[PDB]
Amino acid sequence: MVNPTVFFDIAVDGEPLGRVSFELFADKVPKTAENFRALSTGEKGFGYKGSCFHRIIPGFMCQGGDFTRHNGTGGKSIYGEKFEDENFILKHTGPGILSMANAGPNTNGSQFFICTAKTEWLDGKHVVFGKVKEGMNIVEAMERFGSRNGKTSKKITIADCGQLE
Ligand SMILES: CCCN(Cc1ccc(N)cc1)C(=O)NCC(=O)OCC
Repeated sequence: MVNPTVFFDIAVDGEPLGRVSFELFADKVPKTAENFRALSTGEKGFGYKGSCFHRIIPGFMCQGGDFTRHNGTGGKSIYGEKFEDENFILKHTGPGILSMANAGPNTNGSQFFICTAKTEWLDGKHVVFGKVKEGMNIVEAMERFGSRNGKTSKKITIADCGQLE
């Protein structure tokens, strides 16, 4: 019944910054929520722990989840390399929205982004599946290490991640 919660412990050039937690909307997008949850716990033997936010654009979003190529060209889901767009019920309404990155229709893997602005033009193209619950202040701190082209000025990593009770 209850939507699961996951956390990321963020580091900046290896130095701890803080925690971001997310509510995953399993009630509306169970398949997509389950992929992110499982990648966050690492229970399939692969996932987000140790990966980086490779693209951060202030006033837009923070993108991560590429644990196979580390640069925005890789990643894989718990269902295989790719899976379908589950639905587009939820919209990109503002800062804190958690949504899947993709390379065309039905190409979800492991890459995701956290919005730092309303990104309405992505509605119906990227599957929204969660939101920041606590630590939007930490997301805003991460965002300051981005740039217009997305290259980060320090290495922004998920030092630890998992599921909260
Ligand atoms: C041709 C670029 C596709 N990629 C990289 C990507 C590669 C594989 C997967 N599974 C997801 C994204 C993208 O990052 N596309 C843009 C995007 O998703 O932005 C969200 C705000």
